[PDB]
Amino acid sequence: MTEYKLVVVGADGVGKSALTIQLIQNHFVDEYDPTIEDSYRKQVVIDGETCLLDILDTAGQEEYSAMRDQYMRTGEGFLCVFAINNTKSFEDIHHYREQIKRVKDSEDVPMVLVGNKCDLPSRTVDTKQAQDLARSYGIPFIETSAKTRQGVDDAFYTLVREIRKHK
Amino acid sequence: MTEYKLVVVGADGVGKSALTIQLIQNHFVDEYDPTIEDSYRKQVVIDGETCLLDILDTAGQEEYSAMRDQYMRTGEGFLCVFAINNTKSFEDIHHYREQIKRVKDSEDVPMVLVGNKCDLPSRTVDTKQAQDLARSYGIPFIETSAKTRQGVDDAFYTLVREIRKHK
Ligand SMILES: Nc1nc2c(ncn2[C@@H]2O[C@H](COP(=O)(O)OP(=O)(O)CP(=O)(O)O)[C@@H](O)[C@H]2O)c(=O)[nH]1
Ligand SMILES: Nc1nc2c(ncn2[C@@H]2O[C@H](COP(=O)(O)OP(=O)(O)CP(=O)(O)O)[C@@H](O)[C@H]2O)c(=O)[nH]1
Ligand SMILES: CC1(C)C[C@@]2(C)c3ccccc3N[C@@]2(C)N1
Ligand SMILES: [Mg+2]
Ligand SMILES: [Mg+2]
Repeated sequence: MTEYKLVVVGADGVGKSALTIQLIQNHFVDEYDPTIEDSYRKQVVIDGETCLLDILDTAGQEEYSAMRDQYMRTGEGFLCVFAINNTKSFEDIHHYREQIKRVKDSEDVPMVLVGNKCDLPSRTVDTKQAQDLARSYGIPFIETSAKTRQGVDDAFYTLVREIRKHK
Repeated sequence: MTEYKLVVVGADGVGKSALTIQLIQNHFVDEYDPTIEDSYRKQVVIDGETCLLDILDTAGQEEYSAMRDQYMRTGEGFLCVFAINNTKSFEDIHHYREQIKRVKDSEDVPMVLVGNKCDLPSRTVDTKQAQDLARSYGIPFIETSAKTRQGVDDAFYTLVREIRKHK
């Protein structure tokens, strides 16, 4: 059985946990409980292949930034999440991308840029600006909502497809 | 900060995941999604001490029984869960306890016997029979409900106290 080690990264509050819990439990969490480090294992069928996804839900809190080194060395693909109503979270993306690139010593790391909270009317980040950043990295860009489940399966499945390309 | 490595074990369907999700997220999961292996890292205050709980939510499915050796070596304390309306899950307790004892090469492993689903009227295991088994092992016994939260904090906090009391 093909195993894929996925790591969900991004600023504190973008919805990493809500995206992961929506994917795993089909449940939206309204509460904000800052994560230290949670992991999940889930069997899924992607393009007719039975995949085992090992998902790491990481801390966005900068106090836990020392923990990044290990998971960036072991992770195969990275879901880089910002929130479309939080300008700073979009600005933080490039810091995550640069750290992943430095740890892996590569510009070809499987990654997907995710613009979460697309259900919210309070947009502050233009879809075009996010599409342009993903193009500069050569990676896919998908808008999601952990609340409605819009784009959630697509974001994770696209990341698995990126890891398969790389291998 | 004192870290406690807790492992939730028991037969397929007893409510290991619902207990863990209730403890951490304060809500009840009605769905039945069989676990492979999930982990959670949560900060809690127990008896005025800031504890880091590393909780392993394991597979009850006998197909994943080979995975036990690793988590039984790493785990410091074990929540041994049966469901009060499932006699087979109560009989399976002895097998989990024997396996933990053999892996750790000790008779004094921190453990708590948990009789879950105490909200259900369909009881098949008498409280006295479970109390007698827990006495024979020299471990605490608590009845819980992942639905109502009855005994949930007490089961996990008692296990932390067992790891701490064994120290
Ligand atoms: N409306 C809406 N709210 C969302 C969405 N995703 C997450 N949220 C909300 O944003 C808040 C933060 O979500 P959370 O999943 O904890 O974010 P996180 O990035 O994991 C936080 P940390 O880095 O500390 O672990 C929560 O209140 C949650 O309900 C979304 O797609 N839509
Ligand atoms: N009434 C009631 N139902 C419960 C309780 N705990 C779990 N359940 C129900 O039992 C079923 C199984 O719960 P779950 O937490 O998945 O059990 P599990 O032991 O983790 C299953 P696995 O070993 O395959 O991972 C679910 O339908 C869940 O809602 C409880 O305390 N009371
Ligand atoms: C591979 C490993 C043993 C280590 C871990 C922390 C991790 C790292 C990257 C991606 C997923 C994932 N999950 C964990 C729990 N499993
Ligand atoms: Mg989180
Ligand atoms: Mg489970």
